[PDB]
Order: sequence, then C-alpha cells, then structure tokens
Amino acid sequence: HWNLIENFLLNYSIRLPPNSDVVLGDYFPTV
Ligand SMILES: *[C@@H]1O[C@H](CO)[C@@H](O)[C@H](O)[C@H]1NC(C)=O
Repeated sequence: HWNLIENFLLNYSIRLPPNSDVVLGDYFPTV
C-alpha cells in the first residue's frame, strides 16, 4: 500500500515553490 506513503508525502510537500527539485529528510512514515 505504497500509495498511502505517497499521498502523505504529496500533502507534506504542498509548500514547495513552482520549479522544485529537492530532497526532503524527515521522520517520515516508513514501510
Ligand atoms: C491530503 O490529501 C487528500 C487526497 O488524498 C486531499 O484531498 C487533501 O486536501 C490533502 N490535504 C492537504 C493539507 O493537502
């Protein structure tokens, strides 16, 4: 159920300016 992790991450990265390419390092949900 990777889509659960993906949806979390997409919602988390909702404040990235237009042309963004960045590595986010945090205490993110794991599998
Ligand atoms: C979280 O993701 C859902 C879609 O699964 C979306 O409808 C909702 O608005 C998102 N929340 C935030 C804060 O982006």
